[PDB]
Amino acid sequence: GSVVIVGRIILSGSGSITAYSQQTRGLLGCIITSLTGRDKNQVEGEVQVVSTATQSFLATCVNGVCWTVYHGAGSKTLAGPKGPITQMYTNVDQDLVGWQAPPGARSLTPCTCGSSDLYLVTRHADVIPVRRRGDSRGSLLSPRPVSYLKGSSGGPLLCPSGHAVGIFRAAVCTRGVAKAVDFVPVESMETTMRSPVFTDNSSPPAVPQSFQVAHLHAPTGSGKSTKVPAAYAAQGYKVLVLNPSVAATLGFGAYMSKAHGIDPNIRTGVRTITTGAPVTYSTYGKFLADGGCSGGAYDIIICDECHSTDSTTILGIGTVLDQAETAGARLVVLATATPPGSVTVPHPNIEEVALSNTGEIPFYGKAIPIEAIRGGRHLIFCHSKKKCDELAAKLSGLGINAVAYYRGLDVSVIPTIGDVVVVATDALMTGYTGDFDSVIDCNTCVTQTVDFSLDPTFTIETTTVPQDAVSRSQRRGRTGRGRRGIYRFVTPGERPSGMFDSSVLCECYDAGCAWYELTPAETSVRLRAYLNTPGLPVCQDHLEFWESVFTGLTHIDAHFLSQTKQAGDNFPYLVAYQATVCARAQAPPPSWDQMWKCLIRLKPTLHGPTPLLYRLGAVQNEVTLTHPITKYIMACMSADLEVVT
Amino acid sequence: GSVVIVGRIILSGSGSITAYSQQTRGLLGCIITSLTGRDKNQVEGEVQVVSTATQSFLATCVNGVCWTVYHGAGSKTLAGPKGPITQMYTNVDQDLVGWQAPPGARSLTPCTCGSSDLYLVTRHADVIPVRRRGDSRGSLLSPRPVSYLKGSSGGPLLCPSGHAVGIFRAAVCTRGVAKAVDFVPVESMETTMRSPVFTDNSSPPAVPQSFQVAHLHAPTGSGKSTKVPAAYAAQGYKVLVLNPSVAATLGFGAYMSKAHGIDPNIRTGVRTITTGAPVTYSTYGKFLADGGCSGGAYDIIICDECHSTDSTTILGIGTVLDQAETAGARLVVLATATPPGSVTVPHPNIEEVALSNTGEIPFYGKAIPIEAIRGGRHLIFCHSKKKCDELAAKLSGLGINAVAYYRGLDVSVIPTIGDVVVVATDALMTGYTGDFDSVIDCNTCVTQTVDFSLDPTFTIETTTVPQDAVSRSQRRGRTGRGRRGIYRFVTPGERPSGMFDSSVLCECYDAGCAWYELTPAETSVRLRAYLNTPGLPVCQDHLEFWESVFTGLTHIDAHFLSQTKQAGDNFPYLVAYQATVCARAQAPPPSWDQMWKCLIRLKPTLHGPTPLLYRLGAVQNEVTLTHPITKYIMACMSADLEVVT
RNA sequence: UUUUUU
Ligand SMILES: [Zn+2]
Ligand SMILES: [Zn+2]
Repeated sequence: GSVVIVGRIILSGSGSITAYSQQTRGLLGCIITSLTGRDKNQVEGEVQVVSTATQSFLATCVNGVCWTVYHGAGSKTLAGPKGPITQMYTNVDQDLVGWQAPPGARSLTPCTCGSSDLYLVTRHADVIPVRRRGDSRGSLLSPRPVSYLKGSSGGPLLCPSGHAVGIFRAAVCTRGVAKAVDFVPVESMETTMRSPVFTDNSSPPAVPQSFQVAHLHAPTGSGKSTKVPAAYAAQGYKVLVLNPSVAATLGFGAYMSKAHGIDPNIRTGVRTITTGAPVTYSTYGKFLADGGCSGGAYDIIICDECHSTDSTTILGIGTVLDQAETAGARLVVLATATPPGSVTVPHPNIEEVALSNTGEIPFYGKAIPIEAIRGGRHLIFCHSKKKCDELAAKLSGLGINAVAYYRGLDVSVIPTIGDVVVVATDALMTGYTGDFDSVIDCNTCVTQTVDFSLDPTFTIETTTVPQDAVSRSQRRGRTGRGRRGIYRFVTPGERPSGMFDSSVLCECYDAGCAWYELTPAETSVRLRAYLNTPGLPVCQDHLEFWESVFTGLTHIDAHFLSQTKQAGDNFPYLVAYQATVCARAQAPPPSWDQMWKCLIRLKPTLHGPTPLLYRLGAVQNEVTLTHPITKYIMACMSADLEVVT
Repeated sequence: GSVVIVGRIILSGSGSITAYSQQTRGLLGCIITSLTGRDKNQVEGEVQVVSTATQSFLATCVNGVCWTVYHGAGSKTLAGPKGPITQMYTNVDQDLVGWQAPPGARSLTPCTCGSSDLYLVTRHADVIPVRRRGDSRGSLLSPRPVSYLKGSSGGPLLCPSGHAVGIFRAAVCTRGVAKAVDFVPVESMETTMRSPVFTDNSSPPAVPQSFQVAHLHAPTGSGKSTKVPAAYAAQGYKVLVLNPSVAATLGFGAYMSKAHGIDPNIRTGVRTITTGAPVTYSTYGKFLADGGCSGGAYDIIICDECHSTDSTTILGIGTVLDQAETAGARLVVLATATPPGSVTVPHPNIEEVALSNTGEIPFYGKAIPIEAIRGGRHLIFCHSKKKCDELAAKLSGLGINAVAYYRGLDVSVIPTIGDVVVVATDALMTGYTGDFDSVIDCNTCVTQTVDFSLDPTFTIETTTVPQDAVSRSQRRGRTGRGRRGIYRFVTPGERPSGMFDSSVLCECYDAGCAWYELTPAETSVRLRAYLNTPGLPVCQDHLEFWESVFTGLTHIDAHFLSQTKQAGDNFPYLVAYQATVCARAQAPPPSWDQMWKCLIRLKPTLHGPTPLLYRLGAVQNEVTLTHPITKYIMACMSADLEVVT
């Protein structure tokens, strides 16, 4: 749908800055106008109240452009007098997007006075005194609970003359109290306007004289991971190709031999092949296990699927960006078909068809007609292992050759020949190469998020959410490959691509400690390189916070760590560390859930309240907050934590 | 707006109990159908997924009636094939409402097998094993986070035979983990159906042979507080009339003396008069300070404005209910114009006009046309004092005779004749008597709620919310009294009447300890009598929990308590108690907000982190959780806390 | 925001 203007904040003419708001659209009008992208309302003022399906925030007009945050608006069109207006500017790096200001909209003029006395206008038309501190930061004269600032992103910071200094994007909090604000300065809007809206990164970058990082944006099947490195190799270059998937990485061996007559080296956890060829395929995980960049080994490093936001890819790419030049490379290529900000466009091979309530097989509130999947080879994406098992058991009950696939299972359970309805989670994508006659997509994803809940410390929460544009493109892309495909779906939308949660940063530190023998300080250097690099997925900068937390987690019980590592579940280090503190305190775990199985051996001996460090799931036992590590982590919580409102 | 069926949960018809969801309507259709109240979709199944504008939950058909929870549906109609269906049963006491089941709806059969193995069907078609343990309680075999049961209000609990045992209304939580569930049993549906559909409480109750608690539901202006007690008195009875407000109580006295020829006793903080007459007027607050019911003094006690959910009224009515019979009363009358479940209905003398965006005067997102208040006498309700000052300031500066009124101010500032526009908070309700040509209503108000946030204990927060039906009808009733009147409004709905927050219970214990020398045990007795009485406002039963908290708050500093009581702000006991702990620790208060003003003179001596007991506002200072009282309150948080989901 | 008891 489109972003919709549903009100405005009117600013005063002069003398003491004041504001009041007007609501011009209800809920029904917002939903309708969002669906059609056609809004015939007349626009007034320089600050608009805008809304999506589920969220409401602000947009500020400067220099004929209506500006807001990428994290709120994504890549969405704005509903306009003659239909949806396509974004004219999209700067994920700066968390900034802009549409051509509709007629009737007035702009603020960029500030030039250099005043540091600023005034933030909130979505409730409050005018809040702010003292400028940096190019992008200002302190609140009166700290306020972060909830006071909710929905105010996109709102203007004004100088005393009423000129635009920037737009609000996030609150800097101390234990949930906003003491400062982070904003996108006007200078950043200027820079965005005068960058060329069309940068072509569709051709393989040329190897430069001195080190550069370049982007390669090319459609799936265009040969980013095969044709491109083989071309480079032909020119005499040594090339390393990094990819998140073991199945994909192995697959490159055979394909390169027959397609380009190169027998590349192959590096994965499960299998290493050294031929001495000038092209090497590695997973990010194996690259990290190997210690990163070996000096002099490569001229070119291609980070394939560089849009991926799993911790391994992020930490691996950060390692490349920090180490490549010193290891002698001249070119780092960040390769993807779907860079941040990208949206899913129609595909000629793929017919897209909404599911209805007609059909014999219930599926996420809708239904799948049996004739749609009886005969042929089909893939159905579910959000969870349980739903896969269920659906597969049911389809099997109707004599449908159905198999469930997900993490844990071996790919051999999928027959590479003959009819079959595969019911899988996203684990399919990294574990199995191959396409289908149709894809049916629940359009949701299970994701992890951090909450700085202070009860006592933080919580890592798992929730089911609407899929983003990368998820949609990749699930859909399992059909229509050199064949006419069909894509069936529950919902038509897609969340904005190219952002990830702070919890993923937590995962990186965890992996560094657990698998890769990285001190938290070293993990930070790598993640800092990632964060400093334009054109990649973006995340709140909580590096100093997470580093501080892991830095305090000393003398882990090597035995428990071995067990969580082997067991293969999330946060092996944090889980092993809580188990360690428990055992040394001679106390029980937060629960006897499976997450804590490494403790069973001690079950009869462990008693009293849990010295809880943080929340990684439900806590059923009683809790004590007396442990020194709990107190240390609680102390870490007082750090500036920038969060979106 | 109506409740709208937006999907269904289809139950297995044989063998093991299973379920799946069918979604029949999107957000758009929902909003449209809610507004029109007409829904032509065929209805199928026994379990419906239902939504309003803000929330979604379940409804279950039993015995030809579609049942759900009052806390979800309020008194709302259901969208039906020929228009809105009004509720056939509205039982606020049991949190149960029912519509006559539409055509196509099947009904679950009542369970009469006594099976203790139950299955709860969730809004997501999950089937959850539950062990029955009481008439209305069941334990989860696998405790889950409360979030999991979100939106399952109204879902069925089934026995192994697929019969209906009851409907889910709330979770019983241990530190946020649902360990058991509260449900409305089918027996309550049975008793509901077997009591009359209509009842009349419009006439003053006859004095019964033996002690009875009775209800008087009669419109404002009908003489509930004057004509009624006069008539009782004329029959030879001694009457005590209790009312929340001093102004009201003094007003009735003066009136009764001239228009009903008797000089009533009067008991208020500011004015107490003993005339020896048979009728006495008192505030609930003075009645409490008097120690409650005095033996033999009254035949009849009229608890006027018994819908009121302020702590003084609730504790005062609970005291009447615990004490009256033993004190020799013959009759308690619970009198109100707006009992729980009531709604604001169209009023002949009142034309109701929605504000639009056309007007010179900005008002809560809309505007007031200057020609609607330029000549005459009008009343404007704002949610805060600030707004009242600011709107008065603007209006006067536009040539309109505008006056601001709210708590603290002299009532006389209101011209009793001649063109005026009064901008007021709800203080006008008790504080000033008299009509206006029209009322303009912001439709919101300020309320407090508790969050069991465990960070470390609980939080009381103040928020601005949409008004309820009591609020709407009361504000609207200030015009159209005998004459023609106009009611103008920002928004058209109203939240259900007759419910209050657990934070009010907290305030009752606070006032018990601060003002009335009640031990928490004694307060629990009076509150329990209130909660056990049918037909009064309802609240979650957290008496044991709150009693336990206050029981641990011993040896308060009398000086701090004297100051917080005198300053008139909420929770004087909790505030003075946190101050006591800080002062004795030489530690600062949570912040230097005015809430903590009693510590201002000690400021130079206070250092280090606040030993935080609970959160009553923003906490700016660092905190420690080591204090014994903090630890005691943290332990209180382990009690069963029943909460809606 | 209302309301009360000192
Ligand atoms: Zn300026
Ligand atoms: Zn039964």
